[PDB]
Amino acid sequence: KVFGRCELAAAMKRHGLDNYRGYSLGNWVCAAKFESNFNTQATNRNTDGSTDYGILQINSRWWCNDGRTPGSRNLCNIPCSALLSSDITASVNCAKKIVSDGNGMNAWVAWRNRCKGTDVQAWIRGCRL
Repeated sequence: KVFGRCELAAAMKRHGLDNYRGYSLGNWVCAAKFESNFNTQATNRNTDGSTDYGILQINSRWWCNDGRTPGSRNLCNIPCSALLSSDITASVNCAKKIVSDGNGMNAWVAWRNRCKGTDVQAWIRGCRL
């Protein structure tokens, strides 16, 4: 499923992402845009044998189990396929753990390169939250 910008913003605010760990909703919507382009089925293969899954591109080496990544940890304790669903619940719950793992939102490379230090409130413009 491909979310609309405000549609995703509403879903995220309901799951408690707004200002979570001091990161405004705009940061989360911006991260999702550049990580997966709002597509819940997005999967990207990394050259190290791991794969990023879903709307927030969560990694299979440390966060979810996909059964084919050497040295997997599965810290979110869920199969990576569950991060490819239409409802973002699983992805959000796992993202909450990742963000408080000592690196803030720097964990998401696309956020760091395209969202960090910018006017992120622009990502929630026109949305009725």
